[PDB]
Amino acid sequence: GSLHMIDYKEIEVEEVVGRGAFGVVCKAKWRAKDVAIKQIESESERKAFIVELRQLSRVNHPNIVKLYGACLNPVCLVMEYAEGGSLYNVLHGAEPLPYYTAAHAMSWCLQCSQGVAYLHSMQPKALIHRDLKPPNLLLVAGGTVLKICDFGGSAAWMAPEVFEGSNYSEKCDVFSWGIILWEVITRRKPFDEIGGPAFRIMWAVHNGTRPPLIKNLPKPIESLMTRCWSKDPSQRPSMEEIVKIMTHLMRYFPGADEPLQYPCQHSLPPGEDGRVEPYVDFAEFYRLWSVDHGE
Ligand SMILES: Nc1ncc(-c2cnn(C3CCNCC3)c2)c2cc(-c3cccc4ccsc34)oc12
Repeated sequence: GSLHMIDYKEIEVEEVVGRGAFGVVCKAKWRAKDVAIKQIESESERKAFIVELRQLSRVNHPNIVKLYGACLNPVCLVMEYAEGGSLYNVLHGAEPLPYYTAAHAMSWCLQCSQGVAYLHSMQPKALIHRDLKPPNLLLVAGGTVLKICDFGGSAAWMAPEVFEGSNYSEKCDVFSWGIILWEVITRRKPFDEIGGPAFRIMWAVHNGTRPPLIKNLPKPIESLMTRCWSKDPSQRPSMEEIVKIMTHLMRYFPGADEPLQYPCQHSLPPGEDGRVEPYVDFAEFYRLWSVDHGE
């Protein structure tokens, strides 16, 4: 239907907690709850907030941040406080990082595709994310439930047709999603080795460069991953196809519901040979798979 009204004086604003694509997001409280709000940096970016609100009023899905309300006091949005921060932090952030498992890796990606597919299926016209990357993916329920935010995006995750200002579509989000699958399995910043300014990744990716292949990555996941990387957007699978495939694969990745609670001391062997090592472990997957099939 449509969104709630929340005057700014009812909100109890606390510290900043991750600047978005254009605005700025902060921790806050509202009516005996924990809440996160975003406000305009300058008045010049008022236009986007009006476009954002009409979209977010329509969206309602478990893998998308639940908007509570808004106002035009200092004009702001009011969301659910994701206790676990962004996925980017979990993967690459502060000194003590959480241990996670292959089950978590796939669960997150599955949940992300469920959200993106909800947006792709939207009527009367589809919503393309464009800016799809871990800093925009948030985690709740002890790191178990993943949620998307910020619609309407560094080069590392951008599909190559977006660089060249060409007639892109929903398939660019699929490319991004492919990169994230590599990122969570390996726990590596994609194209970190290239470095330099953004245009050097864009050149590299535009010429064919993709992240390295992962050692002992099951073929089913490898082919899905590499198909999402297709230079040709039409050769990439729909997000609805990815949701189906991932769902099926989750049978061989039990224990996704276990909260993150174990510390992790990680060297992460930098020596990029031909391939790289996964951070997660696929032994349990091969085991369970072998039980269903032959090998
Ligand atoms: N709704 C949110 N709740 C909590 C956090 C959050 C992020 N970090 N932390 C804490 C977690 C506990 N430890 C300290 C950091 C909480 C965040 C971050 C964002 C966000 C980031 C980038 C773009 C956009 C666009 C709309 S919302 C949003 O939204 C958040």
